[PDB]
This record gives sequence, structure tokens and C-alpha cells, in this order.
Amino acid sequence: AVLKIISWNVNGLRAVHRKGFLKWFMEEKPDILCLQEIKAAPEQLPRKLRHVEGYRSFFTPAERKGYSGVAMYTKVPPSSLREGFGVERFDTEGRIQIADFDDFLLYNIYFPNGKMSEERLKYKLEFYDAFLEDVNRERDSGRNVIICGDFNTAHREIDLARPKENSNVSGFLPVERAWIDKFIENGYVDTFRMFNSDPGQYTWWSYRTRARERNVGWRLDYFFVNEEFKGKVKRSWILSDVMGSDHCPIGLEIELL
Amino acid sequence: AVLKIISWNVNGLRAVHRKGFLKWFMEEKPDILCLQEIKAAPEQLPRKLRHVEGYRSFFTPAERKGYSGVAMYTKVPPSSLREGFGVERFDTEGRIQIADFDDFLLYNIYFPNGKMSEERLKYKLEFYDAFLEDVNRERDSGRNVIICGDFNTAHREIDLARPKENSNVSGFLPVERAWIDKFIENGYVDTFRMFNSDPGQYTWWSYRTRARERNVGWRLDYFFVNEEFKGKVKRSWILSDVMGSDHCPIGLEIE
DNA sequence: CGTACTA
DNA sequence: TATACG
Ligand SMILES: [Mg+2]
Ligand SMILES: [Mg+2]
Repeated sequence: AVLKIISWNVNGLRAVHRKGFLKWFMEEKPDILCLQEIKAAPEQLPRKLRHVEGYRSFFTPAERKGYSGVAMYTKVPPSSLREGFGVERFDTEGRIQIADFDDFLLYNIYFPNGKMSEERLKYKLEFYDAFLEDVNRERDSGRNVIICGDFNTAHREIDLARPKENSNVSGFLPVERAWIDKFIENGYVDTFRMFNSDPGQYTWWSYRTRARERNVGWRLDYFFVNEEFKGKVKRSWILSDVMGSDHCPIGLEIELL
Repeated sequence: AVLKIISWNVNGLRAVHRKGFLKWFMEEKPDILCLQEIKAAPEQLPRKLRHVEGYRSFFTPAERKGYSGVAMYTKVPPSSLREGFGVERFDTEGRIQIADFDDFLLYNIYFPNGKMSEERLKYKLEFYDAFLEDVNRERDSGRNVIICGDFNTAHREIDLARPKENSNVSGFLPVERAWIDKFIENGYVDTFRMFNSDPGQYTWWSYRTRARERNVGWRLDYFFVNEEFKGKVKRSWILSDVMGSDHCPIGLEIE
């Protein structure tokens, strides 16, 4: 078994759908598709999206309508699916999908964006904390984990185009980058950096300035594995030619069974 | 005393502010201003709006941020300010302001818009019902009432430009007009219709089609009084030259 | 069409 | 620059 996972902040599932999302979905082989920021409730979605031939679909919308929300399409059915950490305020924004595939638990997370206010930045860092405890608790019991999605933070100065300009901007705060440091220090690997040391490798670009054309950008989307499972990751790349969102999709291949 | 009350769906207080709301407010000099669809929380408003020289301000925002909300500016201070009917689902949308001025209670209400879904249309009609019980309970027990704001419904075919086309559109449903009938039947007067019998008199126009230029429009904003208090209403007109919103302001003068 | 929220 | 509800 050589399995394939794609992660992508679509910035509106209905939006990408109108830009031919389904056609690209067939174009690819993905054994599991993780989507962040779908901005919809299942009922609001066209039937052709709700049900894709060969896939079982799961949707976790935010309580607040048309905001946040994550989704998962899968070819192999999961054992179970958890939708929160067990903390009321964190579970209701539709940012969490934890899917048991026996071999590994798959974390599909849309991490909070801090840019908006200092009030919301607090939420982000406490989300991070809630996240670590959760992933650790499961890794502690011996389970392998794959963590994907939009972390809303570039880690190192190489992970974005304008590091010096943005050191005061949320998404590159010292307190934010310090957490990813801590996160990796807890026994988790940035799967992308295992195979690629080059700068200029980004996953998000600003719409406001037509940034993507320059390739001025940020790496905000990551695949992480616990180091114990590190041996089984064959590929970790950035599908940076796929359009339709301010993010591009990212891919992981695992060698299994 | 001759007392002047203006009611207006501003369609975003911040928005009209940027179109010079305060300058009109200054020039018109009303004794009480009632505003609907403020679309803001007090914290989000510029300080120059939050407080105005000579006026005491009250804000009732919806729980849901940047949606609905009503506001009141007043030169006379009230004995009380109730913000709901006592029904959880109706009180959490910032649609209700009831202000005691001794002589009369002032109702500043932003009635729900039904156009969006049948699910929300249910809410509207149940809002109406909650509203009647409330206004009746107060008047039955000897208080005079002034009810102003956006009712989101034209009453009669004269109250809008395209009645036949819109008989299926929410805002002119029979279920809705039947309620205003019931409402008036309960001893309340459409103060505007006391002084003006003419058609073409409207308060809302659609943005989508540049309708206001034609004067294709609907009368959705009303001043109502209980008939016992009817004698004290001197004027009830439509300030239809004041721009900045899809609604225009309406005015009442009392004694 | 236009106001607002959030990214 | 790019979902909601009037
Ligand atoms: Mg986004
Ligand atoms: Mg409006």
C-alpha cells in the first residue's frame, strides 16, 4: 500500500467548485483529501460535491454560518471520526477533524488566524496548546499520527518571502514561531523539510497585491508526523500550480502495511 | 411642548456616518431619533457617533456581529429602557427598544425581513404576535404608546409601486398585510394615513435596479399610535429627500 | 447593488 | 482582493 493525502485551504468549497474543483479532484488520485476553510454547511453544497464517486465524505462546519469549516473525502473508510478536543470554545468553530485509520490517526486542522485582533491571537495560541496536549495524549498511548492543514504560521525565515518586514505581523510573531519550535521539539517532523531545503517554497499568497504572480508568499500549510512514524513518509511536496484559492494544495505519500 | 421624533433604517450606522449622517442629524435637530439596522456594536462605532452633544444614546446590537441592531438618541431622558419582549429568540437580535417617557412608551422596532427563507418568514410572523401581546399589555393597562420603525411590510396596494407583481413576494404576502389589519383593529393608528391619502408615497427603494430614481418603492416604515393618543399627533411625513440608505427617514410631531 | 465580517 | 443578509 502506497497511500496519498492532499491537504488544501480551498477558501470556500462552493467557490472552488465554481472554478472546477471536482475536475481536478478526478485529475488526482488522492486516497484522502483534507480541506480547510470550506465555508459551508453540508446542505448548502451541490449534490455533486456532497457525493463524489468512490469517496466517503465528511463535513464539519462552524456553528457560525459561512465561516471556517473543514472537510474530508476518503477512499478507505476510517474507524471513527472525532470533531473536537473536548473544549467547548475550540470545538464549535469547525476547525478539527480527527480520523482513525488504525495505522495512523489523521489530524485535519484549520488553525485560527491571529491577524484580526489581539483578542483572536490569544485564541490561536490557546488552540495550539489544546492541540499539543491532544496529539501528545494519542502519541503517548502509542498511536501514530499524521497532522495536516493550515497552521497559519511560517516557521523559519526561509518559509516566507519577506521575513524582516513581517516579524511584527501575526503569522510570523516570535511567540508563534516559538511554538512550532516547541511543537517539533516534542517529537514531530515537518515532512516537507525532509526533502526540500530550498527557499521560495510557499503555500499561501496574498490576493490583495497579486502576490502569487511574483511568488512572494508564505508557507502556512504543513504535513507533520511523529518521528516514530517518520520512516514511512516517501513524498512531501507542494502542488503549487493548482489554482482556485489563495492557498495551494500540499501532498503526502506514505508507504504502509 | 411640540416634540419631534424621527425614525430611520440607516442600513449601517458606520455607512451613513461616512455619508455625513451627523451633519443631517445636526441640521434636522429632532428631539428623539430612532435608528434601525445599525449593523454594529457600540465598541465599533467612532466616538463622534457614540455620543452626540445634547443627546443621551442607547444601543441594542444583535448578538450576531454586524447584523441588525437598533439605536436611539434622545434629548429627554427616559424612566426605563427595555430591550426585549421576554422571549429569548426575539430579544437576541437587537430589534427591540422600549423607552418610557411617562406620557408615552416609545417602541423602536426593527421587524424581521421574511424575503430570505420560509424559515425566517415564520420568525417574522411570530415576532409580530409577540409584539401585539406586548403593546396591548401596556396600553390595556393604561399607557399611551408610540410605535415606530421598519415593519418590513407594505399594508395596502397604495403603499407600493408594483402591487400585482409582488403579491407573491415577502413584504406584500397576504399573511403579512392581514396582520397589520389585525394590528390596526386592536386600536392603533397609521399616523401617516391620517394626513396623506396619496399614492407614490414610499420609504424604501431597491438598490439593485436604481429604483429610487424612478420612485418605484415601498412604504415599509411607519409611525403608529394608540387611538386614545391620536389627538396629540400634529404631523406625520416622509423625509424622502434625505439620502444615505435604501430607506428614507420618517417623522412625527406630537403635543 | 451594498453593508458588514473575516481572511 | 474575495460568504451572509438585506
Ligand atoms: Mg483563506
Ligand atoms: Mg436594508
